Amino acid sequence: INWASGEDDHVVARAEYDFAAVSEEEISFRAGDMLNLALKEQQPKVRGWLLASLDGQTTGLIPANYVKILGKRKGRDEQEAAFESVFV
Repeated sequence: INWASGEDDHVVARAEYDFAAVSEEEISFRAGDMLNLALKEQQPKVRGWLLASLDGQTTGLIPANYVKILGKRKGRDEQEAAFESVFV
C-alpha cells in the first residue's frame, strides 16, 4: 500500500487527541502522532472516518475530526481544501 509507506502521493495529518481502536477496522494513535492518509481518490465513504496508516504498513479507519490534515505530500471546506493543498 504505497500511500501508507509514502512511496506514492499521500496526505499527512497530525493527531489532536489520543484514540484507541475499538474494532479491527480502526487503528490506534496518540495526540501529536503523524499519520499518512489515502488521497481523496482512494478514501472510502464511512461518515466521520478517514483511511490512514500510523506504521506505514497497517491501514485502518481513524475519526476524521481527531486529526489536523496538513496537506498532500509527494511519494518517494477547511478539510476538503487541506486534502488538495501542498504539505510544507
